[PDB]
Amino acid sequence: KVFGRCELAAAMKRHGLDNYRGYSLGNWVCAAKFESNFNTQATNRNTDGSTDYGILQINSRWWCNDGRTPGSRNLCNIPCSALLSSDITASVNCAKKIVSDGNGMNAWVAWRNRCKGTDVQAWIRGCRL
Ligand SMILES: [Cl-]
Ligand code: NA
Repeated sequence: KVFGRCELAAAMKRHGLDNYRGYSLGNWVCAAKFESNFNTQATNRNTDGSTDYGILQINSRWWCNDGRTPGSRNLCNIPCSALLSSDITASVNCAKKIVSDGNGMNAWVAWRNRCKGTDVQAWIRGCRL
């Protein structure tokens, strides 16, 4: 599923991301935009052989199991494929664990490089929330 901006803002809000560990909703929408262009089915491979999955590009090296990342961890206890669902629940729940691990949203490179320090509220402007 390719989410619209406000559609996604509302789904994330419903799933408890607004102000989760101090990150306003705009932060999450912005990250999703630049990580996956709002596409739940996004996948990208990394040099180390790991793969990033879903709307928030969660990495198989530590968070999910894809059966092809030797030596990896599965800290969200889920198959990576679950992160590709049109239902963002698994992605959100795992993201909550990631953002809570000490490094905040810096775990998401696109967030750090394209959202951090910007006017992220612009991403939810005009949306009915
Ligand atoms: Cl933080
Ligand atoms: Na893994």
